[PDB]
Amino acid sequence: SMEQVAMELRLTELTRLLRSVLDQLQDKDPARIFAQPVSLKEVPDYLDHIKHPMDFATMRKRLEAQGYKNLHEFEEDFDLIIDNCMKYNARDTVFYRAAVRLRDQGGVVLRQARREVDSIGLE
Ligand SMILES: CNc1cc2c(cc1[N+](=O)[O-])n(C)c(=O)n2C
Repeated sequence: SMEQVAMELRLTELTRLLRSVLDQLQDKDPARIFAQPVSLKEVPDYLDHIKHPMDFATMRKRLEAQGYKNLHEFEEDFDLIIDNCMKYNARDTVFYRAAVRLRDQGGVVLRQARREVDSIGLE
């Protein structure tokens, strides 16, 4: 149906916007601390602590499968990256502090993204 095609176009447009957002967020992580899943070789007990691991590569895979239906779902995964890190690592660590900085700098990007999704009507 034409309605189905229209819905699919909207999702493709949302995916394009979220791709730009993801690239911008990842730019705020120049150390690439959040680029890949936390290694279970370097951190053997990680899954005893963190029940829902997340990272930018995993988000990008979901993104390109058009697996984010709205901005909220995308933000939930971004928040997991940050929140997991601030639980596993102590305040004095380079890991915790990277998550704080990514959260702060990312908030700016996500604030305008919400405005764009609403205004253009992508969900
Ligand atoms: C980039 N590498 C990395 C990233 C981590 C991490 C451990 C490593 N590691 O290599 O051992 N932990 C515990 C963590 O929370 N993050 C975000």
